[PDB]
Formats: sequence, C-alpha cells, structure tokens
Amino acid sequence: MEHVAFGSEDIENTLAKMDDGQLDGLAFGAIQLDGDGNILQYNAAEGDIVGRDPKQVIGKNFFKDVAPCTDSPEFYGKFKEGVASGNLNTMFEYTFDYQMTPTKVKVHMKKALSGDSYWVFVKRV
Ligand SMILES: *C(=O)/C=C/c1ccc(O)cc1
Repeated sequence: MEHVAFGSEDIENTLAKMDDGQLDGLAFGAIQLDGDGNILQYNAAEGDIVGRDPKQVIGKNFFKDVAPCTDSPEFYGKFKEGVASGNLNTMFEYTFDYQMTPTKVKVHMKKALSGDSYWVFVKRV
C-alpha cells in the first residue's frame, strides 16, 4: 500500500512521484481534474467506492457526465472558486448517491503541484 494518510499536509507533493500503479496503491480515492473538470487521473480505490471504471471515466467531465450529484454550488462551486483564484484546500462531508448505494464520504479538494490541475480525495465516513 503506498504509505500516505488522507488529509496529510503535503499530499500533493507526495503524489507528484506516483505512476498509475502507485496511485492505485493509495488507501483512499484520488481524482485529478483540469480546470474545467475533465478527469486526468482516477485511481482504483475511488472506482471501488462508487462503482466506476477508471478507463471509462478518464477524459470525461466529472460534473457533467460522471457525478451530476456534485453539479451544485456546494461541490462544483467550491472547485470552480479554487480554480479561479489558485487557492484550493478544503474538506467537507458529502453524499454520493447516483448509480450506487447512497454513501457518506469525506472529501478533500487540493490544488496539485502543477498549478493547472486539482485533486479531489475521497474516503468513507
Ligand atoms: C454524484 O452523482 C456522485 C457521483 C460520483 C462521485 C464520485 C466518483 O468518483 C464518481 C461518481
């Protein structure tokens, strides 16, 4: 398992060294988005929580296509504000309930090392 805790202070730096297999080794879900919400990376742990296939979702828009229950001021809105300002580092609880059993999660949004991509981390609560 990669030795990385959810919510760790320099998580985006730690994840900059990981290849695809490495990200799939994390204890929590990890999604990397561009500024419009297109999915760049999507690990095996995330796909297991929500019943999604990483290969089907990479390249799709998270808010439009994949996760319409997040297309709202309370999720998409927080993301878009972080993109616009360059400041993204926030945690919250949410319920994922589209094409899956309703599941309460802890979400951590954080700007990536590069300043044009953005992480969405997910664990069960
Ligand atoms: C609401 O529609 C949530 C859906 C969703 C959340 C997270 C994912 O990785 C995939 C779909």
